[PDB]
Amino acid sequence: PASEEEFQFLRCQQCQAEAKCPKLLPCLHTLCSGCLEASGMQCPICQAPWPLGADTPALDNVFFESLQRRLSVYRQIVDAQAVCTRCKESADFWCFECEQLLCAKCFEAHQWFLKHEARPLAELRNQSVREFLDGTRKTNNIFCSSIYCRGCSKPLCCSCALLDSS
Amino acid sequence: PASEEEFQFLRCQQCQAEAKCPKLLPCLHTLCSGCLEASGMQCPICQAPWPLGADTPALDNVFFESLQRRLSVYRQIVDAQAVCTRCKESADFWCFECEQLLCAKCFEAHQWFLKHEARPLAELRNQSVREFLDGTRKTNNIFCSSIYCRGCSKPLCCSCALLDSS
Repeated sequence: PASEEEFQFLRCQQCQAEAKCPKLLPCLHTLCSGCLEASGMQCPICQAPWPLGADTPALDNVFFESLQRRLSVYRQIVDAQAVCTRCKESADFWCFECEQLLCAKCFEAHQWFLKHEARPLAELRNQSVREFLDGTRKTNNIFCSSIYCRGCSKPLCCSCALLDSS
Repeated sequence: PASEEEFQFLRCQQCQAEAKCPKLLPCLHTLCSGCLEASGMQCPICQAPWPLGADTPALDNVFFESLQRRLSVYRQIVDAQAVCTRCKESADFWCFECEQLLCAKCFEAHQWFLKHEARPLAELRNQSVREFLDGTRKTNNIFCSSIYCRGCSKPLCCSCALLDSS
């Protein structure tokens, strides 16, 4: 399994992320990428350590999709698509062209902001970089209501400067 | 000519750059990308408006290769390779794997800093994004003596914060 090694690089749990440690975050402190996953980013409930189940490997909660959006921010600035890593990731059935979201409402929000960051099927198959460059230059949009952040719920080029910690 | 349109996007003159205007620069003010090309970035000589010839379309001067390095910074953070745009760009004969430099000494410097940002032939042919992601995560190096800047002549993740204007 060639592309299977892409996540074995970190033994990721049904997710994909190239950076083992973000140099900055909207949360309190920079730590191992799994630290904010081991315990919810902003969830004060006893479910924050996901004793009942984690959302990123399988949809569990809307607030725990904050982790999904956190990973999706990095995948938006530069996309380490899990589909190329794992074409079986299409089991979600690809409701929309943007990755690292679920329940169709984060997708609908990316649409509301006309800020899809769509990874087309041609991009999912990893055969081109022209569309990648297009999406990259589009990372800085000129419309609103640059890339989404749930805390403020608005496009922000890098909410790391905000330190939202919603 | 499919890939020929990539530079016709801006009618570029024997060069490649996706951003028609950098949102920030090490120079004085943000302007059209051609403004700093019409007149040298830091050259006070009467040759700054390249009446004798421009360096970016064809090697003319070492100080005018500051433009080459400026474009190469953007192409390093995200690479709009002219080779995919124009496979004839290999006429340089590909002395080394990094693009947007000449005279082999900027290349030797990228090597000195163990900071090649090499675009392998597999990447030149535009068939993969895994090596791109590798080089991207390597954009932030852990060695020195992150990406080169001639003014200080040292790796800088974004010399825009420095406003070098050497």
